[PDB]
Amino acid sequence: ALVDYAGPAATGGPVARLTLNSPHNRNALSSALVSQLHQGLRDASSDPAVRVVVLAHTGGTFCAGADLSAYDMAVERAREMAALMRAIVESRLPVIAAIDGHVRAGGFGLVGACDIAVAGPRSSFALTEARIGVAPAIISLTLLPKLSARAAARYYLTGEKFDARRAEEIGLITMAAEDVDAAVDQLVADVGRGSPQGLAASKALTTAAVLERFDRDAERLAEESARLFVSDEAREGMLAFLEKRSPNWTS
Amino acid sequence: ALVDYAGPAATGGPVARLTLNSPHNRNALSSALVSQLHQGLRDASSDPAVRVVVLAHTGGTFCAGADLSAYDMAVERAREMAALMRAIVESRLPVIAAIDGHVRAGGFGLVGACDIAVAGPRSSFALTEARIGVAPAIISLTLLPKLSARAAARYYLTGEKFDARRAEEIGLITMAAEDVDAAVDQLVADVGRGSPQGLAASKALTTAAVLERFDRDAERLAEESARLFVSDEAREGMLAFLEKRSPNWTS
Amino acid sequence: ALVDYAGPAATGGPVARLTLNSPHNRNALSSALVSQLHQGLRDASSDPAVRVVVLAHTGGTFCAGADLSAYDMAVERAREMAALMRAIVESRLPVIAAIDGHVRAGGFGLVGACDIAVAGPRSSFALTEARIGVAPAIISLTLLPKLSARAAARYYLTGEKFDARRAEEIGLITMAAEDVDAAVDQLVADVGRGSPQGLAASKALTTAAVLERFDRDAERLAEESARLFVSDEAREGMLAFLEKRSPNWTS
Repeated sequence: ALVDYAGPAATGGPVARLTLNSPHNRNALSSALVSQLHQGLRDASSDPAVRVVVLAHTGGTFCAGADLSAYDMAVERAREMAALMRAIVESRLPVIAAIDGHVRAGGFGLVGACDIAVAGPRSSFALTEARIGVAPAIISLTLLPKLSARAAARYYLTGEKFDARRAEEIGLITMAAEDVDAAVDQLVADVGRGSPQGLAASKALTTAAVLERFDRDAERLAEESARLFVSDEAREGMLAFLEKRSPNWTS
Repeated sequence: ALVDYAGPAATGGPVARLTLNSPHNRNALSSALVSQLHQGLRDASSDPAVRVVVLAHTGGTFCAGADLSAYDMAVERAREMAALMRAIVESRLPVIAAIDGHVRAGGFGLVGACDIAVAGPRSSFALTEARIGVAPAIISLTLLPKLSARAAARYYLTGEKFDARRAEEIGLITMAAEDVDAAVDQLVADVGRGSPQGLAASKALTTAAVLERFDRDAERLAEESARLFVSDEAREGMLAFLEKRSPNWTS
Repeated sequence: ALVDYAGPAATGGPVARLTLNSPHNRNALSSALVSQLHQGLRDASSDPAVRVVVLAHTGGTFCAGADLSAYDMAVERAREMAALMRAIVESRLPVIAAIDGHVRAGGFGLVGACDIAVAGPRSSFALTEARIGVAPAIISLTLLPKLSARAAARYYLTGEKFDARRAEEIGLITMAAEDVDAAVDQLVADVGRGSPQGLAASKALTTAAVLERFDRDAERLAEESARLFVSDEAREGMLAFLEKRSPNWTS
């Protein structure tokens, strides 16, 4: 449940690299990891020498989503997800995701939150929420303004699995790259040429609409996420996945 | 002026297929057909065994649009168009268009309304509204949030004709397929794996913005659609098409 | 600081061609040029025989942006930019950009404002605003509703330079063409087949959202554009470009 911070003295550039390092649960979104990510962004922003952040990961999974009354707990998990995403969106620093592995559930919210997102040949993406009786409610806050409408409907509904070239095609990421590290380094160079003020303002232009969306919908989507989480359809839906069988609405 | 309903016992899956079957006017949007489509969606939703709907058609035309004071009539046609589209958008069921033939005018509103839309090698699309002195007013309710801005402006203005690969490119449909039936069956399988609640909620996430658009603009767009319909430019515009000549603003 | 007007008697079609003809400052947005562009659109609209406008240019640069208390001046430049873009968006006439050369800064606002934009093999595009301590504030009014979200974030932040095929890919222009004149002539033919009323209304459908954006943000973005312009980071940022060195936040 750890996030590694590496600043300009370590990166050798005007860049902070925050690396998700929780391989035991495949980088799941534990509260500890969340708080450490928050602290990472705080430290990054606090350093006048940093002009960009890279959100990297270890292991073959970028982020698999959350880990585990029930409703209160669920609605707070949703809220913390939202708060984190918002933290990324609100930052004066452009944030670049370096992805080379699987992304599921909340992982999507993280990717959507980053201003730039690059993904490599090992990556995979699947919105199987509906398959377990729920919906990608909270992650919609950063998914819906970046995905083409057709794509969002399609993958939300089909729950099918897709690669990096597809994710680029649909707006989920900025670009598919065979060498993620190289691509991200190039991007870091270019962005790094921007002035702190210029970059903050340029980003804020692009995030104003997103933040408007948070303001209007975040609490609503948290409460729905919880209602769904506690429902019986989701119970059966999760049991079926654990028991490795098919859920009772499908055979 | 008929729509065929085929339920799970007939489809052999958790799917209802509503097939537009009005070849005499090439599947035009008569009031009867409209009411029957409404009833089809009502029956589909009413069946707990149905988790998805396919909107299919017979003949080489998916939908050619409407068939035929004048203003009152026009504004009610517009309103009925809107109501139908809204019925599709509001449904708890994901709706998939299976298209393999021509789409014109209101047909566009139907395609735009579906959550997923697949189109085959026989398909064609043209927004010739401006050519006859009118505009695609009411269909904008589902076209504008799904088409890329450049595409919408372009084809709205040029009235040029395009194919399925292009329609996929611009957001008008989800995917171009050589074998529409196969593609749609695959999609039906995948979506069908979703839970009723999960699918309804996942869809509602994607349609909230659309429905907001209906709330704000539907009546406005109906009244404009009627004003345009009754205007003299549209009269001349329609006469010219009937008389098979060029309209008086073009040679 | 001149714009050439050529009407239907000259064009030989239902088209007015406004050609940016200010090669001494590579078609920069001087107030004179701005007023003449305004007058060009006014004359175009005034001519019942005109159904479309082409915004063309001479020289290898389409538009390089603006030319040159300080704050008052900056905020008025921003406001005039906005007013011009709005003039284009509000017009009853579809406006087509014919681009074959460089586009920078405000040039982007012009391209974004046109309903249709075609660009040739000589074209280049770069948002280096952040590089000089500023942001593409005012041009966001027409850029943000037409660019894919990922693209806008990327190029706003990286300031990297891109070509016509890329600009087409991201929504900045409608289409990349090897022969711009031919492409634009074809488009002009097709649009020209539209009725004046039909075209005005069809366009207004597509611009309603844009104009809403102007209403909400234009003044805000002007004031921010000025605050940025007068800041010290932008001073250093501009000096560095003039002195041909690297700015003090980059080496």
